[PDB]
Amino acid sequence: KDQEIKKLVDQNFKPLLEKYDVPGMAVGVIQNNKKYEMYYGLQSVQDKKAVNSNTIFELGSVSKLFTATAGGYAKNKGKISFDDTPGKYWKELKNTPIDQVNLLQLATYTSGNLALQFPDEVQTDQQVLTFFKDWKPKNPIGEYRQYSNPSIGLFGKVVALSMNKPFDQVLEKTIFPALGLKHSYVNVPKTQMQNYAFGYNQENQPIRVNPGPLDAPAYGVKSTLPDMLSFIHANLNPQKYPTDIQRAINETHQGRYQVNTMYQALGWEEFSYPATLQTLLDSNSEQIVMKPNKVTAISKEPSVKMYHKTGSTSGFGTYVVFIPKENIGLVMLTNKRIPNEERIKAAYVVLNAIK
Ligand SMILES: *[B@]([O])([C]N1[C]=C([C][N]S(=O)(=O)C2=[C][C]=C([C])[C]=[C]2)N=N1)OP([O])([O])=O
Repeated sequence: KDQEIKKLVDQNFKPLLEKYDVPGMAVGVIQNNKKYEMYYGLQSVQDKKAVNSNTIFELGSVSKLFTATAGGYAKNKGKISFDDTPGKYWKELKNTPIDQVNLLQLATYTSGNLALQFPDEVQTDQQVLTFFKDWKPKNPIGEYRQYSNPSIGLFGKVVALSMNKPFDQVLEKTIFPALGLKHSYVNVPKTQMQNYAFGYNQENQPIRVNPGPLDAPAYGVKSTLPDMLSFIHANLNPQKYPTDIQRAINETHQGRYQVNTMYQALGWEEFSYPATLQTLLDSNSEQIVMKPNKVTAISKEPSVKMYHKTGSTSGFGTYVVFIPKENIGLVMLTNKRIPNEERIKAAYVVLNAIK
């Protein structure tokens, strides 16, 4: 029956390459502790270099899952509390209005006045500090979700301060090794540059992500399909992992609040399983992703849960999804963006057909 996984992935993912003119794709499934890796197309059109198990892709927003894990790790080590405010760690923010927002509210986008992106003019360390010092509340703190790079970027910066190391080193020296990841990076080293895919924009031009303010915690991790399968494996089966990372992983699975059928965990989106296709698609609707939404307390605590997260950079699309009770998960990495709905639907069909 496992002979069907390749066929399902071919039926559901492979057509997206032609449909969206995507040069390269890697799709992985993990089921019952067995990994299946499917590679398509080219990591570099100009070089005619094939996608394979060494290919490094930009994860975009899926990077937020690592930030959340790093936060869970620091919390379980006693380095932070989710009730603390940023000013406890970034001294220059002490006694400023942003110092009334707690770390959980930053991590889960509920400061009430932070948009998807910083302003284009905000670039340097100094401009970032100033942005946060000048910050003033809008909506009541904790009450409205607006998905935000700055919000979780500040979260990540505070996590790093609490661990007395720059955020890149928190991931590369502490979190990635604890997860057993061998080719995951904030900064891809010279010795791996040959493995780094080009991304391709909507005009099919090769592109890679540009440096930006607090980029690393928001959208700055790069990884391979095998490493992302290992990450899903850790999420499905944390028992094998060191206690510290185990608690960190568990921390990311805890739903914090609800927006109808979408529960916001740390980094991860959470849903009741089984979830309808429309539930999973609407989690990435314009309304949820781009606009403020007033949240509620979790009322229905799902007995059986599933989690997902999309990610995009200019030249790359990512989707990761796992379902603990079914012991299954899927990762899709492309070096061109395709609509979220296609990613989510393809994964839905595959995981349902294997279930
Ligand atoms: B995260 O990666 C956060 N995220 C996504 C975006 C949209 N930028 S983009 O989709 O990469 C893009 C770049 C260039 C052009 C012309 C269009 C779109 N900004 N921050 O991803 P999600 O999936 O939204 O959670």
